[PDB]
Amino acid sequence: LHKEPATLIKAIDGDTAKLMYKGQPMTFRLLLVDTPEFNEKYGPEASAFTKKMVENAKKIEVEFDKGQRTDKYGRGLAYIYADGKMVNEALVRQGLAKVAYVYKGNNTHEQLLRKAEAQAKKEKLNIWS
Ligand SMILES: Cc1cn([C@H]2C[C@H](OP(=O)(O)O)[C@@H](COP(=O)(O)O)O2)c(=O)[nH]c1=O
Ligand SMILES: [Ca+2]
Repeated sequence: LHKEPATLIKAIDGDTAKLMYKGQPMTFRLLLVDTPEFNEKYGPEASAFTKKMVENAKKIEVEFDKGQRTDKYGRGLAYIYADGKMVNEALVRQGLAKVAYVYKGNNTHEQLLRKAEAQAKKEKLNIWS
């Protein structure tokens, strides 16, 4: 896989954000994770985590997997990096997202994220508390 440039347009919630990519606005959904919705437990905490991460970054990048690049809603499906740190992984490592929606052919970072989840679950962080 390879990282490509994008810029933040607006934070949305724990696992979506509006980015400019190839000069067009798109809503991206984070591959291989699920955050709570804003109205659910840990929802606001996930939204705040992702917001801080993407807003404070000097450089946002998107990394598509080998499969579908957009979902049925027209959302971009990617791994999002903030100054080189993967947001997807960070959320899971903090117990603010579960590994989820692991579809065949877009699952390159699955075992990275499952290792993060195991460590969050050992620490009883957040969703795992
Ligand atoms: C993360 C992801 C979600 N989706 C679809 C599956 C779910 O369909 P349904 O809307 O029918 O439940 C939805 C979950 O996204 P949200 O967690 O943002 O709701 O997005 C994909 O198709 N591919 C993906 O990689
Ligand atoms: Ca969600």
